[PDB]
Amino acid sequence: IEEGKLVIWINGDKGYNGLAEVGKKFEKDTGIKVTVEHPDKLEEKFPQVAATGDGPDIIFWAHDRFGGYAQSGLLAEITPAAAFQDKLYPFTWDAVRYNGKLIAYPIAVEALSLIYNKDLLPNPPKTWEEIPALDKELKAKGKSALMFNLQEPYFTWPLIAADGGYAFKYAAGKYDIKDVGVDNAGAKAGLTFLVDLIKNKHMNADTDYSIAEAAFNKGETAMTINGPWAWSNIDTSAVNYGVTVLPTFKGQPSKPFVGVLSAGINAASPNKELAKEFLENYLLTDEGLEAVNKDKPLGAVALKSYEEELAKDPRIAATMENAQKGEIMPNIPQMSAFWYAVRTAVINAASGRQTVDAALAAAQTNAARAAAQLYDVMDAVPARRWKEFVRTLGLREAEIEAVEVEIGRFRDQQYEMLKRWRQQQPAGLGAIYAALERMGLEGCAEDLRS
Amino acid sequence: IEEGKLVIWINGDKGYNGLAEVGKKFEKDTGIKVTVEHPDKLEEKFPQVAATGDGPDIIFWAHDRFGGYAQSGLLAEITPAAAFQDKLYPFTWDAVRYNGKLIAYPIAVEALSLIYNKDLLPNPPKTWEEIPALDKELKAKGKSALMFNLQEPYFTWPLIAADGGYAFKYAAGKYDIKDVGVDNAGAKAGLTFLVDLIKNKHMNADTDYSIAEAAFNKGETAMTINGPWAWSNIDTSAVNYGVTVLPTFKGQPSKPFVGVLSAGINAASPNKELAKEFLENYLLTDEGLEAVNKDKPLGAVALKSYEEELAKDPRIAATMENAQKGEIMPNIPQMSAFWYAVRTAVINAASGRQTVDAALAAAQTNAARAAAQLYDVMDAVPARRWKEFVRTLGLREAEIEAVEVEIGRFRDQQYEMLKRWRQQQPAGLGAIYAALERMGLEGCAEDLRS
Amino acid sequence: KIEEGKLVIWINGDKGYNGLAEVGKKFEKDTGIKVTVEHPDKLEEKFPQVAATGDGPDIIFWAHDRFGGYAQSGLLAEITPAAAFQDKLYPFTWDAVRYNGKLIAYPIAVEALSLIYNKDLLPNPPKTWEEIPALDKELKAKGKSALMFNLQEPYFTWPLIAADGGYAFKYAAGKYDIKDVGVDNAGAKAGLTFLVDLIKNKHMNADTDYSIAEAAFNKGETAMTINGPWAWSNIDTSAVNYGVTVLPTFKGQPSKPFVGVLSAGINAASPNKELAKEFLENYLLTDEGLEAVNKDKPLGAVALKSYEEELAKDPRIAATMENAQKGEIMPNIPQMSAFWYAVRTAVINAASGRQTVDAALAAAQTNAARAAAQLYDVMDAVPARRWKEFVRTLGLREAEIEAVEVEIGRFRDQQYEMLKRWRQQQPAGLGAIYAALERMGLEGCAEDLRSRL
Amino acid sequence: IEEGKLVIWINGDKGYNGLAEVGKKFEKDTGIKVTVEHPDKLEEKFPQVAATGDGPDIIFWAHDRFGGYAQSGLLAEITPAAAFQDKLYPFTWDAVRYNGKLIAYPIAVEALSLIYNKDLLPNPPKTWEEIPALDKELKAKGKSALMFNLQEPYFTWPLIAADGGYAFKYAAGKYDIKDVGVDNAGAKAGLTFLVDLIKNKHMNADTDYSIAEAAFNKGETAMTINGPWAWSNIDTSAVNYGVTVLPTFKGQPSKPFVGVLSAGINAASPNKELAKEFLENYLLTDEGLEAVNKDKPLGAVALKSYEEELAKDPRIAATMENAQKGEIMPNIPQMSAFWYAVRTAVINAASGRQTVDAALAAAQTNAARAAAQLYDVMDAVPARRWKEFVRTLGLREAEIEAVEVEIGRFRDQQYEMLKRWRQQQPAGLGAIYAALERMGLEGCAEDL
Repeated sequence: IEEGKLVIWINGDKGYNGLAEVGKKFEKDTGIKVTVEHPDKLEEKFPQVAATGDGPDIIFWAHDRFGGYAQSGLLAEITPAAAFQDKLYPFTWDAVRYNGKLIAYPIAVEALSLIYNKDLLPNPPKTWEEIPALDKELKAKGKSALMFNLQEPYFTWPLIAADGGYAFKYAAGKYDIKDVGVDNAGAKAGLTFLVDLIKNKHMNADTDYSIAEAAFNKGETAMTINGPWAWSNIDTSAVNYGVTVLPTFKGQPSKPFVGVLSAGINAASPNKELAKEFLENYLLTDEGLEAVNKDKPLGAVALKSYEEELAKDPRIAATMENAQKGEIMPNIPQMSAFWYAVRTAVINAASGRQTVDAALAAAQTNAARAAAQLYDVMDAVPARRWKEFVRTLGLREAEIEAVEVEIGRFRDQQYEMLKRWRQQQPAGLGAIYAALERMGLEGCAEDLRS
Repeated sequence: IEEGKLVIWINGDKGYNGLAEVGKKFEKDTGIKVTVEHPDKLEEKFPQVAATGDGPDIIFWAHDRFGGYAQSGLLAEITPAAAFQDKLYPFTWDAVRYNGKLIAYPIAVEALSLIYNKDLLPNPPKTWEEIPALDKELKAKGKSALMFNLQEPYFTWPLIAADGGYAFKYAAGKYDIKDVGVDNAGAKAGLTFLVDLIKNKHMNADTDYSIAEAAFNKGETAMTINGPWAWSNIDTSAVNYGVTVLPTFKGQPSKPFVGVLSAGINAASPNKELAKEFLENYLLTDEGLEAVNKDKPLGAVALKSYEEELAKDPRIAATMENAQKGEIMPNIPQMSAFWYAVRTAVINAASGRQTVDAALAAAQTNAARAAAQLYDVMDAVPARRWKEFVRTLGLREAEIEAVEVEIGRFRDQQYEMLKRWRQQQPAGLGAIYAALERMGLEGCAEDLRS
Repeated sequence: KIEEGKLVIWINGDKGYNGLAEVGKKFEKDTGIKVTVEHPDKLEEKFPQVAATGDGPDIIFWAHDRFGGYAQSGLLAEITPAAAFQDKLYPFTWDAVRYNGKLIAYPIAVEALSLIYNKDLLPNPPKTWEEIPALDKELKAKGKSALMFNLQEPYFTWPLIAADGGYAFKYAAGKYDIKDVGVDNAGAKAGLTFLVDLIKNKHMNADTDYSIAEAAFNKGETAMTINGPWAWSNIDTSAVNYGVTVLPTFKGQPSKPFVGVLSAGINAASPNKELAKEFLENYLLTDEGLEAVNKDKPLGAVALKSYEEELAKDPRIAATMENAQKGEIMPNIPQMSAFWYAVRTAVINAASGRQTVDAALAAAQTNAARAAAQLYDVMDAVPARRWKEFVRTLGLREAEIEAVEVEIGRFRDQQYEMLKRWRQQQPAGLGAIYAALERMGLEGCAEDLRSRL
Repeated sequence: IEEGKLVIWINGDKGYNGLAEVGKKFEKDTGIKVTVEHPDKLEEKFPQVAATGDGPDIIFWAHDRFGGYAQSGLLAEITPAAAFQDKLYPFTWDAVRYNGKLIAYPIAVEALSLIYNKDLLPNPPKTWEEIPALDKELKAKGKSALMFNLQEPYFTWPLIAADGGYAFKYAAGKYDIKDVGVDNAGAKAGLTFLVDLIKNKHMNADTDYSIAEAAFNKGETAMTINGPWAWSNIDTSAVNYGVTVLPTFKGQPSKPFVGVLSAGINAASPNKELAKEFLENYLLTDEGLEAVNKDKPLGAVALKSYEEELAKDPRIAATMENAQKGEIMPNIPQMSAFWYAVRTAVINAASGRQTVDAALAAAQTNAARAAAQLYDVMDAVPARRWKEFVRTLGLREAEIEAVEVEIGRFRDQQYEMLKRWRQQQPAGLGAIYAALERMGLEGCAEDL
C-alpha cells in the first residue's frame, strides 16, 4: 500500500458521495488525499487483496464479516480513548470485538421492527399474545393482522429468542461454538407460538418476503416485520404506516439480530493512526456523520449525539429501541451452519414435517456440523473440475496424495479433501469464491452465493 | 431467411474476404447481393438456427459434421450434372454423400503428411521401419528422429490403418456399423509398432500437439506428422522444412483420414437454385477459388483444373498424394463413439495401462456405444444446476417427473433423463452447448468442447 | 445330458404332485416308460438354468406368464395339438400359451380374482363399485368397514382400473404392441380416481396390504375382500361364513382381473417330446387325470371344459371363471415386469398423495416399457465391494468388464453399463442373478431381491 | 450367569482339553465345577453377551482386543499382590493395563523371530546390513537370502521401528494419539533400507505369506521371518531349521510387535473371587501351565518359573528374546487406523508409487483419520439395507432424522449417520458383526 494517504472501501448502496466529502474537510486540514471507492464484492475482494498485504486503508462493512477477517489477522487493533468509547452506545462495541480486542469503529445500527398500517390499526399490540384475537376481528374485512417472511429465520428469530433462545453463547469475549441455544425451553415456546399461529390460520406457512411485502403495501394486512430497507417501498405505496417496538412474548422483548456497520483498519496499512483520527475526529462527529446520511440515510447510528437528533424520527428511534433489546449477530463463520439448521427447523415445524421438539432438537445438533456446507460446495462445482478446484483453493499435493492412496471412490476423495482443507484454513476470506474465477466458473460462483 | 439475396457462413480461419469478392462479382452479373459472415461456434449455431427455419443460405464447414445435419434433413439435396461432377476428384463426392444423396459441394481437401527438417535430414525415410535406427543416430546428437501428437488418435491412425485397420466398413455407399476394424491383425500390427517405439525410447507417450510442434519448430526433431494448418507457423519459424508422403508400414501406404471442406445449403433457404448457381458457376471455378486462395490458402482443392496448378507446390502435391492413399472420414454420428474408444486405446497402449490386444479389443466393443459421452456431460454440469439444464435442453416436465418417481439415486436419474432425451433428439445439433451458455455457464461449455 | 426314453416332470410343491404321479404311473402301465414327478424349490428358476445347458425335466408345469421368457430363449418346443383336441379346452386359455403365433404349452388350470363377502354381515353383495361408499358409511357406525383389499400390489387394484378401458399392452395379430400402453387413457383415470376418492373419503386406507386385509376379513372385521382361490383355505379355517361372486361393475362395465393359466410345456432339448405329448393330451388333460390331481390339492378352475362344468357346481369356482372370462390374459412378454413396476409406483403414489392421478398414470405410461429401474435395483442389492465377483459369477466375460472400466470413470456408471451389456447378450429373465448371489454365499441379498417380484 | 460355578471361554486353537484338566483338579479341591468351552468367533460374541450381563466368567484372548472391552467396562479390574506380579515378566503386565488399571492375567507371549536354514547357512547374520552381500553369494546357487511377507506391515514393522519408529507414544499408562511416530528419521531409515533391498533385486515387492512360506519350506531361500505358528508346517517339510534373534539394524535391535494371550474376568461375573483363585493358584503355576502345554504348546509363557524350563528349547528362548527386545502391541482401538495407513505406505514404497518420505508422510496424517474404514463399511453392506443397518447398530431415530433433514444425497447421509454413530459408540464390541447377522447378511459379515 502507498503511505501518507487514505483509501476507503465502502459499499455502493451506502452514501459514498457524502463520505468522500468528509474526506475533503479532512484533506484541507492535513493535506491527506481521500479516495473513496465502491468496488463490488468488496467484502469478498478485501480479504483476498489484504492477505497479500495490499488493499484499502479503511474497510466499511457489516460487523459479522469482521470476525473472520480478524481471525487471520487482516484487521488492526484499534485503541480509542476511553472518553471516545463513551461517545457511542456501549453494545455497539460488543459487536466489533474479537477475542478481547477491538477491531473496528461502529457506525450505524440496524434491526427489525414492527411496521403497522395506521389506517387499519391505530394502536399496535404490545404482545404477541394479542395478535390471534385481533386477526379474527380483522378477517371480517378481508384483512389479516400480520404477515411477514416465514422462510428465512432472520425474520422468525426475534420471537424464537424472546423467551430464552440464542445462537451461540457469548462469554469472555468469545462465542462458545458447542453451546447453542435453540433447544432450550424458551426457543420451544417461541417456535410453538409461531407454529400455533399457522395451525389457527392466522398466518400461512408459505409466506415469503415478496408475498408479505406486497400484502402490507397493498393494504391487505395490518402489520409486518421488516427493517429500514423496506421503508422506501412503503413510501411509494399509499399506505400510511408507523414503525414501533416488536411485541413482547411471555412478557419479554423480541430479540431481533442486530447488525452494525463498522469501519475497520487494514493490518497491513502503514497509515494506521492517520486513518483513525479521520474516523474518530472527522467522521464519527455530528457534522461528518450528517454528510453521509444526507447522501443516503444511515438509519440509526452508534454515536449518541447524532442519534438523538435522528431519533427525532420515531422510525429511527424504534429501530434503535429494537436493537438495544436485541442480540448482536455473532461475528464468527459458524453462523452459516446455524442459519442452515434453523432454517430447516422453522420450515419443518411450520409445515408439520416435524414437531417443534424434533425440529429444534435436530437444529441443535446440526448447528455445529459443517458437513452440509461442504456437500453443497461439491455439488456447485462440476465434478470434472473437482481436483483442479481444491488445488486452486490452496490444499497442497501432499494432503491430496494422502487422501488418494487410502480413499477409493471419487466423491469420497473430494469430500475428504475439502474437509481437510477447511480444517487448515478458516472461513471466510472469500477463498471458495476467489478460486471459481481463476477456473472460469463465475456462473458457479454467482450461484453459490444464493 | 430473406428471399432474393444470399447469406454465407464460413469459419474465420478461412478466406472470407476473398469469398466476398467472388460474391461481389456474382452480384455484378446477377443483381443478387451476397453477404459473407464468419460467426464463431458456427458448427453449433447453424443447426440451432436452422431448426428454426432460419440461418444462412450456404454453410461452409468440414464434411464430417454435415452427416449430423443431413440426419435431421437440415441440408438440401444437390443433383449437379454429371458434366460438373467430372470437374472434381471423385472421392470428394463420396465425402458429401449421406443415405445415397449428395448434401454439399466439395471445396478443399486436407490430410496429414510427413514434415521433415531437410537440414538435419536431407532424405526422409520411406518406411516406418527405418525410423528406430535413425532415431539412434540422432540421439547421439541430442536430437530425435520423430515427434508427433500421441494424445489424439487422429495422428496415430495413419499407421494403425496401413496394414488393414479401418473404422467402419464402407460398402455400396453405406457404413456397416456392426463391422468395426480396430481389432484385426493389421491394426494390432500397427499399434504394437507404435508401442514398441516407446519401449525403445524412440518416442515418449506424453508428447502432445504443443510439445511436438514446438520441438519441430525449434529444430529439436527431424520429423513430425501434421496437416497443412501447421505450415504457416513453420513459415514464421526458423526451420527449413519439407513436406512429403507418409512412410509406408509393412510395405503398404499409411492411410490418413481425409477431411473435405464443403459447402452445404440450408434446406430452409428459398434461394436454393440461386445458391447452386453461385457455387457451381462462380465459386467452383479456377477464378473463384483463386480469389479465396489469395485471401488465405485452402491447401489442396477438389477441382482438378485448379489443383493441377496449385500442385506446382510440392507441399500441396504431397497433401493430395497422402489423401488419395488414405480414407474419407465417415460423416455418421457413431464416429464420436469410435474416436472416444480409439483414443482410450492408444493412450492406454502407449502408457502401458493395457496390452495392445486388450486396448484394441475394448475399443472394438466400445466403438458403437455412446453411453460414455452422456456420463461426461453429467460430470461437466454442477449437480445444483442439473434440473435447470435438462429443462433448458428441451426435455419436458412429464418425462423429468416420470424418471424421478421411478429411479431413486441421483446419478441414475441424471443418466436416465439424458438417455431418454437423446432418443428424441439426435446428435449433434449443438443443443447441449447452447443450453449451457444460456444458463451462463460457458466455462462448462468450453471445458466440454475441449 | 438328459436321459432317453423316460419322463421327468417338474411341478410346484403347492400343486397336487402325488395325484399327478399316479396318472403318470397309470401312463406307464400302458407304455412301460416311468415318470418321476419332482417338486424342487424355486423350480421356476432352476429350470432355465439347467435347460440352457440342455438338461432339466421334459415337462415343466408353471404359470403361463413365465413361459414367454422361456419360449423366446428357445427353451420350449412348439406343441402341435390336433384341432379336435384343441376344441376340448376353453378358447381364451390357448391365447395364454401362444408366443409368436405358435403354441408353446398346454393349459391346465385358470385362476382369477373374485369378490369375497361375509354372508353374515352382508346378505346381498353390491354389484357395483358405486354402491360401496354408502354401504361403508352404514357399517362404520357398527365398527366395521365395507371392503378391504391389498392396495400395495397393482394386481389387486387393476380390475377396477381396467373396467372403463385400461389395459397393459394391446394384443393384436400374434404380438403385444409395446408402444401401445393403456394406463393413461380416460378409463384408467376414471377407475384410479374412484379408488383414490375412496381413500380420501376414509372408506379405505392407503397402507392396507395383503396381511392386514386377509386378517381383517377372516376375523369378521370387514364385509368384503378381493382375492383368488389360493386364499380360500385360510377363510375355511376361520369361523367366517363367506361366499364368492363376480367383482363389482364400475360405470356399468365389468371389472377386468388379470387371468393366469397353469400350463404344461415341453423342454426344447428333450428327446422325448412325442412321449410328453402322449401323456398330456391323452392321460392328464382328461377327466380322470384331472380328477386325480384335484383329489390331492384342488386346481381351482380348469381349462378342459368337460371337467369345468363338473367343478363349477361349486359357486366359488363358477365365480372365478365368470370373472376370468370377463378379464384379460396376463401378457407373457418380459416387458410385463417393467409394467408392474411402473403401475405399482403409480397406484402407491396416487393413493398416498405424492402424485395427482393425472401425473401418476402419465409417468407409468412412459415407464411401462423401460427396464432401467430393475437394473439399478440389482446394483443396490449387492454390496459394492463384491460387485466384480458378482458379475463374474453371472457369466459376463472379462473383455466386457475391462472394456467398460477403461471407458467409464465413475463406479455406479460402470456397474450399470456392465449389467446393461450383460443383459444384451443374455435375455431376461432366467433367474441368473438369483443363482449367482447364492453361489457367493449371499442368500440374504438373494431373498431381499426376490422380495421384489 | 450361574453362581458357584466357573465358565471359561478359550479359542479352539488352544489346548482347551488340558485347561479343563486344570479345571477339574480345581473342582476336587473346592467343589466348584468348571466348564471350558470353545465357541466360534468368541472374540466377537463375548462383548455382545457381556453387555447384557451374560457370557462366560473367564475370557481367554489376545490382549489387543481387551482394550476395547475395558473401554466399555466389560472386564473386572484385578489387583494381584505384588508378590504374585513378580512371578511373571514385567512387560507382560503392561499389555493387560488400560487407564492405569489391570484388566487381565498374562499367560503366553508371542513375537516374530528370524528363521534360517541351518544347511544353507550355518551361522545366520546378526545384521540387516549383511543381507545384500549374502544374497549375491546365494543367488550363485539358485537360492535367495531372505523372503518374508511384505504385504502386511506386521512383518515389516520390526525393521521400520528399529531405528526409531513407533505407533503411538506410551507415556505412563495411556497412548498419546496426537503423537504418531512413522514419519521420523528412524522410520524412514528402516523403510528405505527395505525398499533398497527391493530395488537391488534382493526381494520382490509381491512376496506374500504363502510365497514366502513355500520358498522357505521348499529350501529355495535361506531365511524367513515368521512366528511360532509356522513352526509346525516347517517341521512337516524336510528343511532342517533354526530360530534366532532378528537382525539388528544400525546397531539397534529389531523391535517386533509382541502379543500376549491373556485371561480377563467378566465384569458381570458373580464369581470374580473364584475366578481369580483359579487363575492365581491353579492355572498360573508350573503344574497347571504344563497341563495345557501337553495338549497344545503355548510357545513362550509369562510365568518366569515355567518359561525358564521351556526356554531349554532354543526356538522358544529366541521367541522371548525377540519379545523382550520388541514393543507391546497397543490395545487401543485406534490401531486399526494405524495399520491401515502403514500397510498402504509400505506397499506403495515397495512398488514405487510413492517415495519413502511421501509414503510415510501420508501414513502419518492418515493414521489418525478413521474416514477410510467407514467408507469401507458402507461398501460391504447393500445400499438398500443401509438404513436398516444403522437402526440395527443402535443409532437412535432422532440422530437419523437430524441427518435426513439437512443432508441431501443418499451416500452422504449414510456416511454422516455412521460417522455420528461411531462418535457415540467406540470400537470394537463386535457390533457391526452382530448387526449383519441379525439382518441375515452372513456373507457381508465374513467378508468384512
